[PDB]
Amino acid sequence: LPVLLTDLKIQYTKIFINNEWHDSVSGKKFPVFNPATEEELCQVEEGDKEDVDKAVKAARQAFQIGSPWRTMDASERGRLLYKLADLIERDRLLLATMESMNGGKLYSNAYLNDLAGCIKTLRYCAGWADKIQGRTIPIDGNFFTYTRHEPIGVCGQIIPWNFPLVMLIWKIGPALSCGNTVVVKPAEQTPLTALHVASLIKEAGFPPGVVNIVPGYGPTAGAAISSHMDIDKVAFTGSTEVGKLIKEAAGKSNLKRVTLELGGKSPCIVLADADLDNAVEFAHHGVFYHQGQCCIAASRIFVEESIYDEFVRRSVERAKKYILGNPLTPGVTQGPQIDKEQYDKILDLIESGKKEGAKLECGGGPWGNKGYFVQPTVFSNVTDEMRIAKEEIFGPVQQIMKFKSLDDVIKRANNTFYGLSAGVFTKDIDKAITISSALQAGTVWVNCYGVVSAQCPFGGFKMSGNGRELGEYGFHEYTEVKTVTVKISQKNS
Amino acid sequence: LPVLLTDLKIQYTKIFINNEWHDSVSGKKFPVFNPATEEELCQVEEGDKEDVDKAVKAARQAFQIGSPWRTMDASERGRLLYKLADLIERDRLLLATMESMNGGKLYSNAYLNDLAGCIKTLRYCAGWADKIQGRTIPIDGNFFTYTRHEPIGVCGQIIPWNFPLVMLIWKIGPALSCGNTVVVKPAEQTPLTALHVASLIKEAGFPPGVVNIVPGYGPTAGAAISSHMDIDKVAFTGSTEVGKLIKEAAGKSNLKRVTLELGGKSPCIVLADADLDNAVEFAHHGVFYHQGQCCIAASRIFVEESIYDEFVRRSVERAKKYILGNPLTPGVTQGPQIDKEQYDKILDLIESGKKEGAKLECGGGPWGNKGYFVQPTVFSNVTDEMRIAKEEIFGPVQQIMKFKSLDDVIKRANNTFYGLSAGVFTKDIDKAITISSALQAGTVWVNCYGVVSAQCPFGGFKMSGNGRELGEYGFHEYTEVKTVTVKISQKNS
Amino acid sequence: LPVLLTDLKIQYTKIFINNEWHDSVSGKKFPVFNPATEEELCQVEEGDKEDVDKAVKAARQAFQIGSPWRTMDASERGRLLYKLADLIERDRLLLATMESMNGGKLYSNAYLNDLAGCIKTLRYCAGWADKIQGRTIPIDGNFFTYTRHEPIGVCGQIIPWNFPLVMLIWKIGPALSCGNTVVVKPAEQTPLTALHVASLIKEAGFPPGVVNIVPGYGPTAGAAISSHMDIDKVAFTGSTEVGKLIKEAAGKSNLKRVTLELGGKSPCIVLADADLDNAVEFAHHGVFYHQGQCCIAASRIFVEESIYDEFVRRSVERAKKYILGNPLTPGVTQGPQIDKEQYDKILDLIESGKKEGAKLECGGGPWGNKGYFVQPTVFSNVTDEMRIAKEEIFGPVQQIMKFKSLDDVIKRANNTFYGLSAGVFTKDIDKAITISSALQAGTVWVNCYGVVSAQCPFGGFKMSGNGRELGEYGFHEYTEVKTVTVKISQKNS
Amino acid sequence: LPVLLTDLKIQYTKIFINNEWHDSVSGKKFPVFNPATEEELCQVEEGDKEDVDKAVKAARQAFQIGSPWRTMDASERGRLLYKLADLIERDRLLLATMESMNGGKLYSNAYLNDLAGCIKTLRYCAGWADKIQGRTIPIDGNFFTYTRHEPIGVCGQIIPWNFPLVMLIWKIGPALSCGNTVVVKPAEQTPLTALHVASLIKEAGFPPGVVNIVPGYGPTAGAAISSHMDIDKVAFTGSTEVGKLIKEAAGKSNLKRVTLELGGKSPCIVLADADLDNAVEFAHHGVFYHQGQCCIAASRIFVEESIYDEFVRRSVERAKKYILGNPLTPGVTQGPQIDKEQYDKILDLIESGKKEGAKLECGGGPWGNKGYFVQPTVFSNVTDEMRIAKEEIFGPVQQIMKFKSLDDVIKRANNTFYGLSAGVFTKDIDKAITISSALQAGTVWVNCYGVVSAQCPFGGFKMSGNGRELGEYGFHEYTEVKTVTVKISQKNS
Ligand SMILES: [Cl-]
Ligand SMILES: [Cl-]
Ligand SMILES: [Cl-]
Ligand SMILES: [Cl-]
Repeated sequence: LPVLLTDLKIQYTKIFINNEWHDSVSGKKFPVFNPATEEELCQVEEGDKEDVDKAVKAARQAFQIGSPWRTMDASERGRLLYKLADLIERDRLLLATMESMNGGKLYSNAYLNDLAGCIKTLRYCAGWADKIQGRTIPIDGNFFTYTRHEPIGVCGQIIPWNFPLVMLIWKIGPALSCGNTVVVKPAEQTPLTALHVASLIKEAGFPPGVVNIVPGYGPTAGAAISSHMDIDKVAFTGSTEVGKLIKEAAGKSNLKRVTLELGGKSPCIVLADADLDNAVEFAHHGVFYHQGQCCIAASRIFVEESIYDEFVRRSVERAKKYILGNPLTPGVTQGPQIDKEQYDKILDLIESGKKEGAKLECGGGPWGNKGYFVQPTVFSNVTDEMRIAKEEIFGPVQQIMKFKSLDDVIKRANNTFYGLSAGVFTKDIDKAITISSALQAGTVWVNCYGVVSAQCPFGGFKMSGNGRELGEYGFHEYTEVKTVTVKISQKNS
Repeated sequence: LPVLLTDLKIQYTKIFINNEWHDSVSGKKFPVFNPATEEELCQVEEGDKEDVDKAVKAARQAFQIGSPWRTMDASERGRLLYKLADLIERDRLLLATMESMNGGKLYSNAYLNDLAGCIKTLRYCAGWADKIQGRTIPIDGNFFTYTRHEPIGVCGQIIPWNFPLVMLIWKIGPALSCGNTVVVKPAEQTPLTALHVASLIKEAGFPPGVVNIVPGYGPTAGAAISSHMDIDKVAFTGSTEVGKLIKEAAGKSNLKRVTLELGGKSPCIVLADADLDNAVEFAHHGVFYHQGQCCIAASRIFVEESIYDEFVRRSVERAKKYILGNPLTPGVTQGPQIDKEQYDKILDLIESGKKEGAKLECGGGPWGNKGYFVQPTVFSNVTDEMRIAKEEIFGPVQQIMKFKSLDDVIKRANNTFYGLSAGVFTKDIDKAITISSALQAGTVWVNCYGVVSAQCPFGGFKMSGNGRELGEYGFHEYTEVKTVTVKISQKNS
Repeated sequence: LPVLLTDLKIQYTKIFINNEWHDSVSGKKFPVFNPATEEELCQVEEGDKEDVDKAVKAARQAFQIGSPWRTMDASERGRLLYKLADLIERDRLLLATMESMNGGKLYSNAYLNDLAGCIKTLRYCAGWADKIQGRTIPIDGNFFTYTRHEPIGVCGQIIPWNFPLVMLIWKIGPALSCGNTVVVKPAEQTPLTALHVASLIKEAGFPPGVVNIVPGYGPTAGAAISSHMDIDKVAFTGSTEVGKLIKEAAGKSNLKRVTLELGGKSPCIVLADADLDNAVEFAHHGVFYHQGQCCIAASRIFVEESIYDEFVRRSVERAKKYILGNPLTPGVTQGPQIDKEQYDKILDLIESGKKEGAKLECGGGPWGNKGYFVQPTVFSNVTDEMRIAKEEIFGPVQQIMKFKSLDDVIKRANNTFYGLSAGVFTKDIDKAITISSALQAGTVWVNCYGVVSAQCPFGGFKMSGNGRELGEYGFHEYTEVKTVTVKISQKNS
Repeated sequence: LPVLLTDLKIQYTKIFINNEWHDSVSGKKFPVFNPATEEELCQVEEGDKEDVDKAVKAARQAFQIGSPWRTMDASERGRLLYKLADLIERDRLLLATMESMNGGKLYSNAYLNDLAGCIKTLRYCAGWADKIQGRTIPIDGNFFTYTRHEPIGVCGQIIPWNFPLVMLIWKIGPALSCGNTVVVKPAEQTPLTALHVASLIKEAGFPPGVVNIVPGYGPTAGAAISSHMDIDKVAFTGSTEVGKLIKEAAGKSNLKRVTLELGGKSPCIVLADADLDNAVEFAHHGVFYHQGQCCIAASRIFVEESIYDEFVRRSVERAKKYILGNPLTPGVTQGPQIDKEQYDKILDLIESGKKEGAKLECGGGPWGNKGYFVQPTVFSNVTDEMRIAKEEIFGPVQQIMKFKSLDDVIKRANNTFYGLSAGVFTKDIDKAITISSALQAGTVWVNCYGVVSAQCPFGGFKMSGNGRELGEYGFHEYTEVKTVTVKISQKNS
């Protein structure tokens, strides 16, 4: 684990349109903070409806038939993505520092697990550019029919604060591989890594207006993207609550395509026959990764009666080993929550857990005089009606529940409006396949948890989302299928 | 062309739930009319929110893990669809009579071209059932990853009045092939063919609750489907206006998946070098098919200056050969419009054409003392700002425009919020491929028009729709992709 | 299980070319026998090089550009295959009687498991006809590129005697779905079911010369097919020995495509943790199905030391329950071997087992005064150097071996030139995936054996074959991929 | 076009096994010559059966389950191929010099068109590594079925002399992307570029024994590869004559998989309506590229009567503009033939052309006192029975034929045992699609010729080959499809 040997100087703070840096139309700026110390890092230009309109006009111009981006070979789009990957790899130390410092993310994890996922996912997306293929079709009658997988057009992409750099590349990588142009709105909490990457898109040599990055607030710049009459598709990751507003505003405007990656209340099911140490470690890392600020957090762990007491005991032993502090300091194993709103929501939900009669095993309160830190918390004897079993906490809070009947636990696991992910722990082949078939969740891990890679599609059932990201399947939602049917004199097979 | 040798008796008039016939919860009924004579055909049970709730509970029960529909082999779902196709083939005379009598559709076309498309599309969909495959994925790390293409769940399907039986099978065929259960709402104008087909689903031997058909009105039963908290996906075909309300209500409720097939203002481009008789006949059949009540109607025909006068002349000759009357009577070549609302809208738009200074060449008025008949109408010298060049008419009204520059005409062809289809007429290979690449339309025909078959995907760009129906690609929107990742000791390639 | 209420009269005995019945050019005939009674059933026309030349000329004429078979829609090829399936279903009683009577196959199995597999596989193949698609390709430069999946041409298909009707449909079903024409050579032992099916191809209404069936001997008619200068592809199932001669003669003639499905020496591996009764029953049915005359026969069963004695004991109990006799008689549970050559080879190998020091547990000799019956035989304490552990027996002879180390048993399982199939019996998820990855075999069953269905590809590694039959993947070997690259003025993505 | 500013020193001359340099077992060496000057360049180690056996043992060891090559992630195989591409890009000057100097290839073309194709194809193949996917299958019964696309094993690859570096990467790129190990035998005329690339495979960091390169002669080392009992697949490009021996020896040994890319006698068809200057230039470059030493050489150009005389005239004008000499010297536009055997064969065929009564238009003889140079030659009034219209010349010799009827010319175009490629020149959409459908050729160019790119499959019909290289489709022949079927308690859709 190497480290940045100079204190970080932030450089890129402006709106990025046509490969140039712009002040806001209003002239307004907004502050960005470090959540470990609550002190200002810099001022960033505040985009609004007028700035989004300028970015969309630039993206539409770069998408015109006969433009550089539309005329270059599919393989050359790939080359630009692979070139950008090499530049992200070059700037890995300073991007991981900026991610840790701005996002409150453990530095070790930002360097070894977020930036490695950024580089790997970009390289994977580069590889698809010239392998996106349509079909030739043996239609009835004297016709020759084929499909083009065309790009859709201008794609509006709203990035969340929990994985700012990883989620930026999960959106722009497929969008640009398929040949779209993008208007990106990074989260108000975390604009800084997206603007550094804009500087690298210019350096990699993308044509101007292919990538535009407009920082700003959700109700202003985000609503402007969702309601715009010339954006063809909107991708949003964030709260289920705002997801509903994005899909509403797409209907009311121009029936733009909507993909959503939203909250979860993801179950683990640990059967009597499971390797108990393997299940304790994966369900633990499942919930406590990045201070529980993961959509896939393993927030409901159901354990069979016979091993329940031993599971809880070993879970609590593991949760009492954390060292809280600034996530840039060596030895620190848990950083802060992102902001006051999230911190308040987490402590409010912990208080309902205690009050509604869950057993607090450890933690259960704040830590420190500055920074938004929550002690890692474990609740046992949780029941399905409690707020901590129904609502996404998005904090370091583990819920452990008891079951006896496998039919019953799958009913309880599925009794939610969420459906992003699930974990099943068993030694048995039949149980692995039948429980993974029965759970209404987009990702099932068996005997592991939180294993996410570029080659696999990822996304929610039910109110956890619409559509899928990455893998073969994820590139479908950034193309538009065009059928071409040509009359010919006589068809021959 | 055989004919039904007995006058039609209508039998199935009720709500279809769990393979049984139900009265409405309210007790209410609504009338169904013949649009050629304006006389009542029968009374049909009026479904509302209470009837949709009962149908969705039946569909959810039939979709439960361990149910008959979920446990039967993929090949057996196929067998039931192929069996249903054979029963539709058996009842082809009485279904085509009912389609003609209720929908105002020429009998020849209902028998030879709608019922043949119904049978062919069902047989095609049957064939996909056991060939829908997921992926095994070479993920990084010591894991085995695969995808299931699972069914989504309960699918709400709202059928339009223009192609009642064809659009019913385009929706239920893919939905049932992929293993979903369905709640169908046929159009208030045209419920009768959908309820006959419900009787054949029961006879084919589908498990109860797999198909439920709730007739009723759009603002009541249709809004109940779009806003329901336990419908997983809604498919709608109809006006762009109602499409916007369906996608809005999906956002506000449960982020259900939304596919839309909406209006068009579809261009033909006829170049100087085109086979002129071939282009006149296809652009003519393109606009006048089923009294212009096609989403793909060729409602803007752009013709190069040098051949423009000859095109208009030959077009008008062709349009003056029609014989209006009851669409069941032999020799009749144009039937009525569906209802008074549509008839009024068409005559109102024809009046704007005359007033705004388009040249009326023929027709331009109503016909007859009963039935909603419009004379087939041709306008020449149409300009892009006129109401008849901007708004979907959905009537027998042809617009013919002039151009000189190919760059310019593609700009004008693309200057619309619609984008369902386009036709290009040329002898030149370069022009066929480059114009089909440049037009922002989901289907391009070259040297033909209106050629639609089960093997090809069909759907809109822009406000003409979201997603695609039929072909390989159309089945993607009735599956939910589930990733399963299993930890293993050591991976080997 | 219904039965044919009349004694069978054989009708179709001639060469089938251009939908007409031909005598042999030589005038020669050959006898066909019942292997349960060794008495002649009928005389069949003996095809040779002159008869194959006539069939190939008819198949080439039916494959010409502009012919009925080449001009009909892909969906219509499908319709003819689905129509043929319905006629096979109609003649199921008499085809299963003919299969049992001529092939020595248990009637129950011929009716309930071979004819059901014939009908199911044909219906599956029908479904692919209009879904075989090529690609549109985003090639570098100003070009439009696509692929056609064309048919290859005239396909020579040599059918074995062990599954005469099932293997006929596994060959003609994919070949005709992809639009090829066929020259079929059924096995000299078993021509009768193939000629009945020829009568049904004529009745279904295939164009003449699309299917031609030339009965005869392997060294004459079979060698004529493999060496012919105008056959584009040869498919052969049979002995590894003749497989080598077919692929040699394809090289020496016209580099025709060769697919081979050949012998096996297929292992089961039964781990200590396996459900022992489930493993005994599946490994038993695995080896004794159709008197061991299966390429996939489970002819080497490796059992972990700790459960070995109990496995052998329960295996021998199961093998002593068989009732030998005519396979048409109710209650009979084992029929005869096909002919004297096979019968002699089986008894010769049983004698090596005894002599080389394997422990005979039961059987080990002939049965009866007529018919080619072998007692069901079990050998325990078999070692890897014995002839019965190295050579394909193709008779009712089970070998049971001991192991202690899992690393070691997979080495021993893979130490063969064969590689058609394998079975793994375990409760453990890790062991199922890692052992299936490590075994060099085309089909792995886990916790079952001999489960073969139309939706899955099937075929050998190593000397058990080249290429694959059925599933998506199997249709690749009956198409020829044609790339078409067209110059265009400017490409746009 | 940069140039190498130092005279080339050759370094790598030995057999490459396990990432180390070996002398031949025999101790024997063979000379390598420059064909422009006929002088020796160096001595290279002569591999035989003993050296191939050592390489295959190393390749089998590197392919063992649990080895570094088998355990590394699919994405890491990709990374090694992309790393190798960057090292080939670094050594582009010295590889293009070595290609020109050893192969007799124009330096401009070796640098700008062969090394660019090498780099582009490797980068494309890298991109497939982690996107090669099998299937999950909805099989009948209570089973879970999937496929692995496994690597086949040890792949023997015989490279021709005409495109030594390009054809090396077309073979090793797909083979290594799919995870196979390789034993390469470069052509005896041209070993030097393959051994330089071996040095770069070691440097890129491939595990030892994954790539082994054994230079030597065709009858010794090539026959050893084709007959070896532990090579799983053999790929050969070269003469149709040797192709037949390779496929024969695969049958007689171990039924190893055989892919062949062989000769052609490729037609162009130029219709009356074609852009004549575009057709003259592409048919010219089609035949004269790399001194006609292309399998796809446009060796039969059929021109419609009305434009025939003008075509021949403009063709001869173009062919008289060449400047012969050493292919490293600036300004030179045609290099030598490869060796004396090829040179003699070309002059012998030119003499038959004159004698059998073709009209010699230009050239028709040797040039120079050293080097194997042939004057660029044009024949008009060629008929289908002449040796120059039937036999592959593999020299700079253009044949131009007359036709009147389009039905007739396609018959004549198809009347050959060859079928690698074809060119069609027309302005008409119908003619482009119908003539490309009718020609029995693996690649059809329309209005261009010789356009070959990594994204497209390439390969022959008939005796021009078995199987396909590059594109999606080409990777199928370097995987082995393994079906895995697992018994489960109850299946749910
Ligand atoms: Cl998928
Ligand atoms: Cl598609
Ligand atoms: Cl497969
Ligand atoms: Cl392909």
